[PDB]
Amino acid sequence: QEPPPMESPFQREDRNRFDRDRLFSVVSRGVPEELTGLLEYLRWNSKYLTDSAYTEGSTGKTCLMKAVLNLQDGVNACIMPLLQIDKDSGNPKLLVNAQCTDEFYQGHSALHIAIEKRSLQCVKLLVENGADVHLRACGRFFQKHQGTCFYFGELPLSLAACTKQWDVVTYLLENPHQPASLEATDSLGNTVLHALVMIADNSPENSALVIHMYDGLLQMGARLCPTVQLEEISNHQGLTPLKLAAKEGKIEIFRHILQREFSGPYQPLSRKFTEWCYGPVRVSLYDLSSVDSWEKNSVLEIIAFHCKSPNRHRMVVLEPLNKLLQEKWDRLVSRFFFNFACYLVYMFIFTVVAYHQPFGESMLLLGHILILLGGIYLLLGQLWYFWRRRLFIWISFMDSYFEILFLLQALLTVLSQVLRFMETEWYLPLLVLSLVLGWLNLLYYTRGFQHTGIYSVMIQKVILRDLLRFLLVYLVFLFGFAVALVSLSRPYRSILDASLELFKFTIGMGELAFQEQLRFRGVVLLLLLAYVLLTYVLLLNMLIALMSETVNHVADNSWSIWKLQKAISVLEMENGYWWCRRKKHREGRLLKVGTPDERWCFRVEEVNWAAWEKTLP
Amino acid sequence: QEPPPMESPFQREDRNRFDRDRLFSVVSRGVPEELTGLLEYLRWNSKYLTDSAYTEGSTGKTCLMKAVLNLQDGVNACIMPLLQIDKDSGNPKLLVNAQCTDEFYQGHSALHIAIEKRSLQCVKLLVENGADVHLRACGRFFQKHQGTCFYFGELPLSLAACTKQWDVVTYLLENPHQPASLEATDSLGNTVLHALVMIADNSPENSALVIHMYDGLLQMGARLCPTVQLEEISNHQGLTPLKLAAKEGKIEIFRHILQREFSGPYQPLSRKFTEWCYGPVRVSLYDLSSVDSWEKNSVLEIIAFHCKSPNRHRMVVLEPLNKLLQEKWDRLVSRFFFNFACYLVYMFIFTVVAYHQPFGESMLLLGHILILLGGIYLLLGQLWYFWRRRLFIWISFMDSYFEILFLLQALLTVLSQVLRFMETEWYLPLLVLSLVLGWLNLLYYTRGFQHTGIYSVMIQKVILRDLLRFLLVYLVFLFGFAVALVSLSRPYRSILDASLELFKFTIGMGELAFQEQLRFRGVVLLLLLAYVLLTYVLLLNMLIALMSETVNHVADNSWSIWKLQKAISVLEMENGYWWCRRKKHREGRLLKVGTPDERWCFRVEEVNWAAWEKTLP
Repeated sequence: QEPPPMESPFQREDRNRFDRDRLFSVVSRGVPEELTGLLEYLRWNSKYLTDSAYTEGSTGKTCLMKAVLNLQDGVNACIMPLLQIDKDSGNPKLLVNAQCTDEFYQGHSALHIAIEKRSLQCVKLLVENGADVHLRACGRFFQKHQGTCFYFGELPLSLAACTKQWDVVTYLLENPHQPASLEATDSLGNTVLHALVMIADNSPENSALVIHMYDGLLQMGARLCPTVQLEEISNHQGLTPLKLAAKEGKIEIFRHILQREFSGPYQPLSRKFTEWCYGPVRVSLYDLSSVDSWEKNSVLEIIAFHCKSPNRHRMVVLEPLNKLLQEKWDRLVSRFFFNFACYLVYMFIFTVVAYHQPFGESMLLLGHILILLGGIYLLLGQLWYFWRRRLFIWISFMDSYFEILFLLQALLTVLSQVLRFMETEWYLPLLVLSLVLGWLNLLYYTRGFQHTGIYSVMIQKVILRDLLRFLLVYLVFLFGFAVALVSLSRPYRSILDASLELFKFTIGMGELAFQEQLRFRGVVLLLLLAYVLLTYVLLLNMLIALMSETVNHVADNSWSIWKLQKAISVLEMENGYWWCRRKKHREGRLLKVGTPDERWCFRVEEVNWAAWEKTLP
Repeated sequence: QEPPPMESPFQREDRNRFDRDRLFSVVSRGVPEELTGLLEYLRWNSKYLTDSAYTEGSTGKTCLMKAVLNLQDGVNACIMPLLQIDKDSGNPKLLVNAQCTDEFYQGHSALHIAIEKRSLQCVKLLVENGADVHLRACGRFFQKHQGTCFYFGELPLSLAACTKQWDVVTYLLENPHQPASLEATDSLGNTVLHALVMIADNSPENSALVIHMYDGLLQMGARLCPTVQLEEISNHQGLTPLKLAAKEGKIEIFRHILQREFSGPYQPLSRKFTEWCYGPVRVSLYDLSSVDSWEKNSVLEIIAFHCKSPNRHRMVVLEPLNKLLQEKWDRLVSRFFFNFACYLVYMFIFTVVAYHQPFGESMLLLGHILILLGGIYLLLGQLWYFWRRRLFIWISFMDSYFEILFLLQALLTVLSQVLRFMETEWYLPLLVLSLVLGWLNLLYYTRGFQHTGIYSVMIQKVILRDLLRFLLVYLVFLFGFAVALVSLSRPYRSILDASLELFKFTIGMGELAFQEQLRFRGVVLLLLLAYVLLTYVLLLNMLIALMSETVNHVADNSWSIWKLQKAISVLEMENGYWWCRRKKHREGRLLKVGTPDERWCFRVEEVNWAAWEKTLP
């Protein structure tokens, strides 16, 4: 059963000497003179305007939403006599503080709909007669999910912020009749700034509008409550608006919240400090509070193992993240090469062991013990990895795959080794399969070099999205045709003993044996020609699918995702090995910039000829 | 350890009755009235303002850079009392002539930073009280390298030129208190015009700005010192700004310095002279001083065997270079065909020798001696080539490759011939390999024809950039799979005795022999199917890599690089054979154009309907 509308000129109301529909008609018309006589009736039968009779059936909406949803040029004259009458009624459950009691509109205020109708005088009239701005609206429609809903943080002030209402925000934020506290929050736990970073998008102009609303609100907060700082207040998720806007991966609002500058007044409420400019070069101290890797939950670790959004790589390229990333990589490239050397010597010992085994006995025993210990060490490394990042396979199936190959290579080689300790055979297929998956596994380390990295990040995503599709559309029809030909032939002794020569005939080297002894030479031939034409058809469909991506690809994204994949290396690399915990090198410099304020900053030296020339007349 | 900033509002200073920090604070505020009493203290303890106490720690920067880096609307009132006080101090090491003694800012002046702050009154105040404009600043930051640096030629005047400061250039160039000589130079050896051609780029508008600054400076030089000519002054590299801008290959500034015209006054300071115009056709005498091939270091030889920049071919197409190139090619096409005939008859004799050898003895001896002498002559030709152009393989690996094929063909055929004189065999593989590399080597001569040239320049670059990548990603995994299958099979007697049928199976003609005797039929089959899928994957990655270039290619560049490759033929062809030195034909005509001036000019007849119509109203 669908939820009813909160208002209609056609769908009146359900039910789930004046009357209720009489009151609804007289408030919907806006005439204020048929309201007379109602007060004496209300005193006569001892009833309230929020009581169960005159209210709505399922939504429970009282008459004031009907009042404010009929505002002729934003004006209704009916609200004030209703407020005066209900004040004369003497009601504990205040009509001004009415909330919609439906599940779909839980706690919805008259004030919210007054904000949505954008009549500043009606909002002023509600707040001057005893409203409350701390009435959240926690219906599931008001939350964020897929479909027809609208999330804005459930607060009247936040709803005022989402709809450009500068004047209304000012008339709410400091009126002495009910102060609208800026650091109030929602039922989800988010603040108003978290609501602004939630409602954003990736378009150039909506983002700019949210930015203008955001820094207007931040200057207003700096003027109102300078003792508290709105930037670091964390939600029920424990996130700053920086961290939350990172987690939902909105590119432009992250860019503005990272780098920004306010001169003169509002100067300590910024995260960029210019040190010296000299022609085209410019050195400015960027802030790095709560973004350095030293802290427990940085923006780096959030953008590494929490975000699910394909703009993530364009998160990374912008300063000051990439400079700090390169500094960490300059610190860690030697230990990365040490891990390279460890893996290479383990691999060469494994390849030597895989040749001569089934003074030679001494080195063979050496290789046996060394591969056993290397497998156990690599397996414990993979176990501590998956203990740490538990949900990452449901974050990035298509980026955790080298970790999967590490894990399966280690477990399969130790399974082969314990099968060697067993008497039973089939240890050689497991050993050679472990060698093959390891030999293909020597491609994560190509992450280290830019020369193979730029050339190598382009393949894996586009191949894994469609090669699996091509293989699993083809295997089913190959099975069906093999069943068909083993039915008709009844070589072709078995189904797989047909599918083998069919697959090798697709390659073309491996011949398939037609039979001229049976009468059905032409039926077999025609069936095989049908196979040929359909295989060519699905092959051409794969080709067209790839020629989509060969024109849709943009080469800047390759550089972007290569730097991102270096980041996904360097966070794990910085965390260090499981068998030796790592002292975390504190980044940035502690420095006096404000007042008795003190921040960690970080210098970069950016040069841009284009902007510097554009300065030059 | 990172070098410190030269200025900060936060990072005060290291150290590596007034005080030093007191002086720094009072000059940074700009207040001029707490400066009193300092002179008596300076006379009391007998100290100078550039002495080791009041200076900076490592940078050594004195107080005047702190003064000029705090210029309120370009104005500071603190400079004059400091200059008066230091004049009263009686200091040999003059504060006005202070230089930063750091390595990173070696010899940096106060005047340079005054120029960068663009306050003409402060620069005037420094120069009127005893500055020096011949104080170069030769820090490594001030030179040109990769990273965060800024090169402008290290001179105050050159730094004034790089930042559009017309008024400041005029106030420096002729003030009678210290003349700024225009023909001064840097520590690298470059002039101001060399700095302007160094700082340029390929964009349309930055180049135009540098052009306007350049010819403004050149007219100013023509007015100031007409006895000297700024155009031909060579640096420590021995280059004109023409030659230097060629060597760094900046396309637009080369175009303007080549063709330019000034009417009325400043007429002899130009390189284009219009002879007669007639409708759409126009004949104008271009200058060719220091660009003809007769001189020792022309722009042609520089653009042939010194430039490392992929805009080089667009250097070539523009007039008057291409007309002079075509005239030289019209002079040399007959001797080019003579070399063609020599190589063809040598090849046909070689192919005849390669058939019947291991009256017939007479012609066989004839062919033996003739191939020996042809190989020795070609080898000495290649030796004199690599004696001449020593660094060209580190200039163009991807354009010297035909010369490499010439060299290897000659040395391999003479190695085969001396192996024939030896008793020992394997001379026939060397002979047939020399024949094959020669037969593929008959493609440089396709340079001569436009019909095969336009069709043939498109292949070599795009194929050599990625075919090597495809081959060397494939060989390693082929080796790994061969090791895998010789491990599992233990045919497959050897690793190469598996890789051969794997490679021929990739072609598909050459069968590979699976084995049904061993139990691991399915493991071998599954491993081979894994090989098939990965080989198809890397093949598709190659295909997508080539479909990048099939849309990125622009057909004008083919014509451009074909004319460039004709140029790289014709310079070497004009130099002549090693065994007969060549008289260099003087180009151009000696002619009277100026006053008692006399230049070599060169006529072209250019027609352009579009510009001629655009003239027509």
